[PDB]
Amino acid sequence: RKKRPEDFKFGKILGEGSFSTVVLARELATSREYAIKILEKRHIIKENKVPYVTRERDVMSRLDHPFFVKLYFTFQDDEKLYFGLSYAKNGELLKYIRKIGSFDETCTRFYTAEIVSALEYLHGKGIIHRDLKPENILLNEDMHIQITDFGTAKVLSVGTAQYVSPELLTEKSACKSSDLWALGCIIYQLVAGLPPFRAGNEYLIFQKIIKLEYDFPEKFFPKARDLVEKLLVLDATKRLGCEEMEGYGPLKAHPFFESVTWENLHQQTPPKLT
Ligand SMILES: COc1cc2ncc3c(N)nc(-c4cncc(OC[C@@H](N)Cc5ccccc5)c4)cc3c2cc1OC
Repeated sequence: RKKRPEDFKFGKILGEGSFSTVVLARELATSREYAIKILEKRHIIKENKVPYVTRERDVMSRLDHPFFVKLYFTFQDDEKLYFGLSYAKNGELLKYIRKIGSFDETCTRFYTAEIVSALEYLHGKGIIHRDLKPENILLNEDMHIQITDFGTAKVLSVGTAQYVSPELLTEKSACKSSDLWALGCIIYQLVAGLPPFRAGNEYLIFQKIIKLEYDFPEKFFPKARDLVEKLLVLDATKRLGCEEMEGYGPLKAHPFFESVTWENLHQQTPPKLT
């Protein structure tokens, strides 16, 4: 039952990283399209990434939720590892952010809610993403979210500069509140069109993060602003959603989510992005 590279018609490259390439592939026997993550074993071994790639596969195996990528199969030849993943026809969220400039209130609320429910599921399994951002949040043919990129994910017993939490720059310590921080950055970015902390280089961005140096544009939705101010908290113990703040209940009960039906989000028809 183990699939082979010969079982597929490989097509365009969807994405490229340091340790992997993601390529569109049509399975010949079924006509099914998969997004196959291809990883060179030699490069992984040379850079000591074996624990990372092992963990990534193990994390993805545990995922059984509509707002996350699914791992359908794995195989390998002499050179390469192949992970068969969900194909998300509409690509990254970042692409839509840049195309329409910024989301209105309805689209912000709906897509924020989908990320919240996804994180609720993820954190309830004791798994932490650690690199949450619009580039890693895909959209399927129905325009529902599909979170991907589990290469730096952590299972409990630095990600991208702009979405890095203060505690990560202090104690070098990562937990659930790091994801919730990144959530606050994403909400801001959906409403404003750009992430909250921006500077000339990485050092200057890190400076702004630890000082909490960011401004809301005047037109920012008041209830969205109020939510962002409760996620972008320097003390990781005081952020909405975290265990010390009594979890996801209070987060979901925030006035910004007033009209949200949380129980069936993935079967609701997504609002048009205009
Ligand atoms: C039509 O457009 C697209 C459709 C797609 N469908 C399914 C996907 C899937 N299951 N996983 C990934 C994915 C898997 N590992 C890591 C990832 O990191 C994204 C970035 N940090 C940079 C990057 C890319 C590739 C490898 C490593 C890092 C992404 C991407 C896609 C995907 C991407 C598409 O366009 C970009």
